[PDB]
Amino acid sequence: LFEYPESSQAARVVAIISVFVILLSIVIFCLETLPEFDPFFLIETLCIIWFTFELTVRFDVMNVIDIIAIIPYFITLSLAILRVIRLVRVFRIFKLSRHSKGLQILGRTLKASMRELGLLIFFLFIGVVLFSSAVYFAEAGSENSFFKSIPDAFWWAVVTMTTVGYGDMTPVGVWGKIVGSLCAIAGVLTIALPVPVIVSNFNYFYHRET
Amino acid sequence: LFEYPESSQAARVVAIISVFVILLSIVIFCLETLPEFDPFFLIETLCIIWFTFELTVRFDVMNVIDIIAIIPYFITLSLAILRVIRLVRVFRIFKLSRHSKGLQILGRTLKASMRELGLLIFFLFIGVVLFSSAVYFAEAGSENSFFKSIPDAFWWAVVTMTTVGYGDMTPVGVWGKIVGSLCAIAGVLTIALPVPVIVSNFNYFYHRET
Amino acid sequence: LFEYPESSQAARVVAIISVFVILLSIVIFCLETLPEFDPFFLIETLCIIWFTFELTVRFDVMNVIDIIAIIPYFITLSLAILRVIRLVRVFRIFKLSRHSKGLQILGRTLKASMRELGLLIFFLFIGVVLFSSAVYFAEAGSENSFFKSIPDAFWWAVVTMTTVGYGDMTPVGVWGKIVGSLCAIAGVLTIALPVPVIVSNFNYFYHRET
Amino acid sequence: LFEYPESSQAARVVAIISVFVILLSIVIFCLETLPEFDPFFLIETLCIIWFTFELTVRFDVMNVIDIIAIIPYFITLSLAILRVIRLVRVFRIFKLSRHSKGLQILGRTLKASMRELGLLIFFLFIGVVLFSSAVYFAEAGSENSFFKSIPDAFWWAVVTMTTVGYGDMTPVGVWGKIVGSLCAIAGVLTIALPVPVIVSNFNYFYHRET
Amino acid sequence: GTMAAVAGLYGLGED
Ligand SMILES: [K+]
Ligand SMILES: [K+]
Repeated sequence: LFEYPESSQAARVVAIISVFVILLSIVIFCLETLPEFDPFFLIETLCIIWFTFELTVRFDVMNVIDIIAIIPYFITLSLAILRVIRLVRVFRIFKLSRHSKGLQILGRTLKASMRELGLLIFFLFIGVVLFSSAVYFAEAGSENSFFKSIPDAFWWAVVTMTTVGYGDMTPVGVWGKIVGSLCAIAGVLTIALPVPVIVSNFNYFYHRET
Repeated sequence: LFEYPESSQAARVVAIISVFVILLSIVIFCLETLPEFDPFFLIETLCIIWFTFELTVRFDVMNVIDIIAIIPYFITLSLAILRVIRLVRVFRIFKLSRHSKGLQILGRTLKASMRELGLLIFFLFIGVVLFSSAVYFAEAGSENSFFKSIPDAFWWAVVTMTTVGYGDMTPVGVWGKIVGSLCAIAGVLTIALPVPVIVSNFNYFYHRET
Repeated sequence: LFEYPESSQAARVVAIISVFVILLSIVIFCLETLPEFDPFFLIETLCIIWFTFELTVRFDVMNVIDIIAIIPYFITLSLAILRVIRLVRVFRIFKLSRHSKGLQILGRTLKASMRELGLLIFFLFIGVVLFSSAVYFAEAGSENSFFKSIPDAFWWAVVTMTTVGYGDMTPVGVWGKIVGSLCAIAGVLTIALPVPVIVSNFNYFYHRET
Repeated sequence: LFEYPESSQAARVVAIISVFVILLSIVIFCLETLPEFDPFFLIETLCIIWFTFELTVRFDVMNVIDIIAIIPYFITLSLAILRVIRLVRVFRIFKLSRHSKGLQILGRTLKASMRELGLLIFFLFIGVVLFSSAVYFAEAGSENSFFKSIPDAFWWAVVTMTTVGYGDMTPVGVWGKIVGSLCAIAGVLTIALPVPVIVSNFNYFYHRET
Repeated sequence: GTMAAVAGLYGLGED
């Protein structure tokens, strides 16, 4: 048989069934985590049974995603590894890439621009270390310093360079505010540079799709 | 008559009267909601009379907006349905599109790139689910965890992915701050990719307008 | 005379003196507002004498700025009009445009793209009114509603559309957070449309001057 | 010798050793600042011995960075100068530029675009002064003013112009919120204007290096 | 983006 990869009149209903099952599994995940809540386990078992059935029908990276989606359930049959498997259960969301034409374009854009992504993470790491050390040593003299240590300032440097915002910020001297202004400017610039190459690769793969 | 569709032969008086009545209705809406406050109903009835007269003399999406602008006033003549009709009264603001040549360019841009908006909402959905699950499972081990559940973290993931800012963020461990840094960078990238196609569509329609 | 426009050698030192006097007047302004504080008035009178001497040597918008720079000092020789004149004293900072070759490029960019700036302010007004009405009617049913009225929500809609961040946001229901996410994404899309035309013309003017 | 500046099979060993030593020095910095903490001084002495050996073997700007990386260690062998030297110790992070081909592209982009960087800092200074004085005089009439002085408003104007977010903003009147909305719009426009030439210079150097 | 700040590079929009 092996009609699944092709999209025929009898196959498109199978694709709709797979997309609905994936969305139902994601919903069961986000709902079973809720404080108000066995009945979820039955739906999760049905979803994993459909997943294993599709994988056996197909038995690249999408196959690795199909395997990773099923692995955590079979593992369940210190505490940190249990929380890690409960977290890696989320990877079921990536099976939408099998059906989504646009998500594959994003994956090809990421594979085609790993160097720019590494350059972006490098610039963020350099700016974070620099502005964290600067704001900490600016605050070192004041009594009851806002930043206990340079690593403590990493979160403030990250939220400032990305223009997310640290929220409350008042208990800070003039030098810390000057370093924060420079941090915001430099973070806007460093975020602004690698991005256009990635946007160009995405637009290229997208228009190649059409 | 049929003077309304063309703004010519001294029909500009009718167009300025329509724009003034629309702005007056919007102001009456925003002031009627004020805590300090019958006379507002009189001005609202006058604006509705002008709207229904313009529509009945005029007799596409613009006619649908002209109908929706006047339906809620007549519907008034579960409390949630009352709140919904009071909210849908706002749609009078879209009557300006008939007079604003630039707003129609925005409507043509939104129509030409519906796939772009869908891809953008899809990327935000995937990123919100992923980073919410990550930050929640990172916070699960702490006492008095800041995030009661994955759905509870959806708002934090949205405000971080868009670089709006969650505000206060202290009661969070190192792993949550790491996930938040990754969330800010990934939101930067995910909102940086579909948008330029929409900008190109808007720039093309704007140059076509002149 | 008339060496001021055509800078040469002796006319160059006059330009550096004018720039120093302008910066000194701005510093005297920002220091005169300080809580810790006659001596400031003497430096202000000296800067006003230099400004009036340059203006009388001069005898377009540049002369208008030169007039506005000295008007408040001579007006001083309800309380709200006094606060307004103390505010309009700040316009001395625009005297730098005569010496800053880049600031004139910014002024030509603003004059050459007024239609785009107005279209941007229009889109912001539309989005602010719409999302403010939405978030208010979403919060109306909750006890101790966060938003007393739609106008009260205008500041939240403005900081969300521009992604500045409202700060603490917890006392809000699910519908208000949904409207806030939609407001954030729509704010990305609105501001990011008009802007490229203002860049294109700014870049044109800049490189033409180059 | 001069074995360092080639790509010989022995040379990659020395390159990876220098990169690991630079990263270990940055780590020793960031952990020696920690509240929980001689053993760090031994690793610092080893990193400085390696840096001085690399410098004495090597013997522009790169040599100046290599000098600055080792100067603070030998300086130790008012308190404010001690804080300044402890801060300038961070410059070891810039030794990575010798190995990172992308960091040199960033340095060439900065050297080649000093003029627009100065224009951007100029626009930020102008907008900060203007909006700070505006929000201060708008808030001057309220009892218990949120802004004690125009300089006190500089941090708010900076975080708003860059859309980082001041945090809580409620104790402010209508006029201050209006000035804040204008500040957010103008800051987005003034930040966006000079970036694109910097991005174009960066992509030019990145493709010339390709 | 918001402050992702795309620098265009879509052929300047071809206009
Ligand atoms: K932002
Ligand atoms: K923000």
